[PDB]
Amino acid sequence: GFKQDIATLRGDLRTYAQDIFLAFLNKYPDEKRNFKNYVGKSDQELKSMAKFGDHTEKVFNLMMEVADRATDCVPLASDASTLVQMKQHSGLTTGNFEKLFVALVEYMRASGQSFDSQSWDRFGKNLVSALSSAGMK
Ligand code: FDE
Ligand SMILES: Oc1ccc(Br)cc1
Repeated sequence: GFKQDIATLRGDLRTYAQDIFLAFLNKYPDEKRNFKNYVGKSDQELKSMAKFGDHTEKVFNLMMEVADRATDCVPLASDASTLVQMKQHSGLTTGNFEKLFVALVEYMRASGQSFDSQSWDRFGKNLVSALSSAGMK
């Protein structure tokens, strides 16, 4: 289930991070506006960009840590607040997290693997709720 999915994703975190994040940017093209120099790039051009690989892996590592400290797909309120208060990232919004998790769930459902896609959908809605409660716009 969910805990095993954290283990699967981490075992190839760079590749899963990139492919899920590309699914997200392709499903919601306006999301590239928030990232310097992503606009007008193909998937392969983005993969060439040092900060794309580095930043996307750091996004997914943080989401795997929050996921790992969650109970029944409910993250720690204290993790939501540390996220809202992260240096730089003042412009983060819950809607863009709504969309990242929609993309993640559709990726898992299309995978040939026994990901607990319903648990990640729950976790997404619970992280969004928690970020909102913690004062994210
Ligand atoms: C969702 C999310 C999550 C996250 C996470 C993270 C971690 C763990 C870490 C990090 C980092 C970072 N960011 Fe991060 N993140 C995000 C997002 C983001 C955005 C939108 C931005 C902006 C970009 C530009 O264009 O500027 C960022 C941003 C960012 C930054 C800036 C600078 C560079 O390098 O490029 C940094 C450093 N981020 N990060
Ligand atoms: O505002 C946001 C932009 C990108 C992500 Br991923 C999450 C929030």
